[PDB]
Amino acid sequence: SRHVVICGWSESTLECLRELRGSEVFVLAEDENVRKKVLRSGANFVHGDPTRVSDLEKANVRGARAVIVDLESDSETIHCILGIRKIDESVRIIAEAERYENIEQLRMAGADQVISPFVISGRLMSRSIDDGYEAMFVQDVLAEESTRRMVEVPIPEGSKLEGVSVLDADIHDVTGVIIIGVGRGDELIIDPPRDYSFRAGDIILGIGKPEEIERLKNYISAL
Ligand SMILES: [Ba+2]
Ligand SMILES: [Ba+2]
Ligand SMILES: [Ba+2]
Ligand SMILES: [Ba+2]
Repeated sequence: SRHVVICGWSESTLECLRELRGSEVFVLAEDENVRKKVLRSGANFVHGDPTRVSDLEKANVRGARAVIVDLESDSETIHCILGIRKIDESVRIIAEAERYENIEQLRMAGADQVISPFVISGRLMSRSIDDGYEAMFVQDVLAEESTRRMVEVPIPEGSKLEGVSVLDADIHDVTGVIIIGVGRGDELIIDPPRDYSFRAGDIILGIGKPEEIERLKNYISAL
């Protein structure tokens, strides 16, 4: 119920374990060099072929909290996702796509969230030739968290901000957090209009220093 299955092993999935409890994580892989590394990392190892439905079942993908898929090829990545969806239609699947062409192929396979790090890396490479300021921000906010970080803060039922305009909310002046967007119902609205009214269940996506984030957390609370 709480457990997370990881199909494949890479520096990404390793970094994924940084923020996850390790005894809740089952890593599904065939290779024995991977087994040593998984155990060394304090996570659980399940021997099998992630492109095989039989082994996917054995990994208890059925009731999983989420399944993370990064395999050696976008081909294997796509086949693993297809196999999961034969087992559980509703299970949350997060997958890493290597080639841009295949991002949409991962979605049509049932990936709930796709991440394409080579596409991101490549853009930043070419764009950092003449001006490196976009890359500096990405490194600080999305990687190292030197100063600030992105944050998703949910809006509770008893929230003082319910129904309030984003202009009247003035989240930047109060909190200090730059508001990127607000999502709900698996739909992300970026840079909402001034007349936008907050609803409960809405999630606020923003960027800010640690203190600025606590103030945003504080600002959204019981009436
Ligand atoms: Ba890969
Ligand atoms: Ba091969
Ligand atoms: Ba320059
Ligand atoms: Ba850190």
